[PDB]
Amino acid sequence: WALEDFEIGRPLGKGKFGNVYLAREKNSKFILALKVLFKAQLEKAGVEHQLRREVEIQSHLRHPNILRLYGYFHDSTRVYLILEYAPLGTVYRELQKLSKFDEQRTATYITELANALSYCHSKKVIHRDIKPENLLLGSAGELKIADLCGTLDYLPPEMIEGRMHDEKVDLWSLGVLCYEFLVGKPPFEANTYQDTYKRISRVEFTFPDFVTEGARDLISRLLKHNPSQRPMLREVLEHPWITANSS
Ligand SMILES: CCN1C(=O)C(C)(C)c2cc3[nH]c4c(c3cc21)CCCc1c(C)n[nH]c1-4
Repeated sequence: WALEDFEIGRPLGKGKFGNVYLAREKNSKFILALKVLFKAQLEKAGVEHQLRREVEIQSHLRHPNILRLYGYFHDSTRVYLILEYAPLGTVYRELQKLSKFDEQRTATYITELANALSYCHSKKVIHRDIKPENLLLGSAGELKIADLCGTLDYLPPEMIEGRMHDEKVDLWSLGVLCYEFLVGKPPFEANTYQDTYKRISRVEFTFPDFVTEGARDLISRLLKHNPSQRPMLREVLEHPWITANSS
C-alpha cells in the first residue's frame, strides 16, 4: 500500500498533527478518508507512542457506530491512515446549524453511542472522546465515534481531581453530550477555568425551561458525582425517555 494507489481530493478537516482528505482508491474507486500525519510534528509532541496505541485499538474494533480503520502506511516524512468516510460530516456542524437537537434525534444519537461504548467497554476500551466534533455521521445519518484550553465539561470529577478512574467516565461524558444536544451548550461551561472546575466538582448546573422530565432524569443519573451511582449502558438503552423517543 502507498500514496499513488489513491486519488486525493478535497480536505475535510485540519488537525494539529495533520489533515484529513477525501479520496478514492484508484483501482476500485472506493471512497474513503485519508488522514495524513507529519512525523516530525508527532515527534515534537512525544505522541508517536499514543498514535501507535490508537491505531492498534481502532484496527481491532468493528462496530457500525465506530469509525472503521481500513489500514495505514508511511513514507519518509508522513504517516497515512486509510479511514472510513462519513458522508454527512460532523455532529458539531449539524449542531451549529440546528442550534440544538429535538428529543427524537438526541435519543437516537445517545442509543447509537450507548451501543458503541458497550462494544468498546466489552473490548476493555475506555474514555473514548465523544464531544460533538469527534462524532461523524455515516450514510444513514447514524453516528460514529472517532478518537489547558479545551472543554473541561466532558471530563468527570474523578479525572480532573486525579482520583482513580474507570469505564464509568464514558457515562459522565454521555450525560454531558445529552445535555449539549438538547440545550446547545454543555452544562458546566463558565467564564473561567476555576468556575468550570468548581461546577463540575460539585455538579452544579441547571436545566433550561424546555427540557422535559424524562431528559432531566437521564442526564441527572449520568451526571452523578460518584461513578458507582452512574447507570450502566444497558440501563441507558432501557430508559423510558430513550425507548419512547429513539428510532
Ligand atoms: C468540510 C465539511 N464537510 C462536508 O461538507 C461533508 C458533508 C462533505 C463532510 C463529510 C465529512 N466526512 C468527514 C469529515 C467531513 C467533513 C465534511 C471531517 C474529516 C474527518 C472524517 C473521517 C475520518 N471520515 N469522514 C470524515
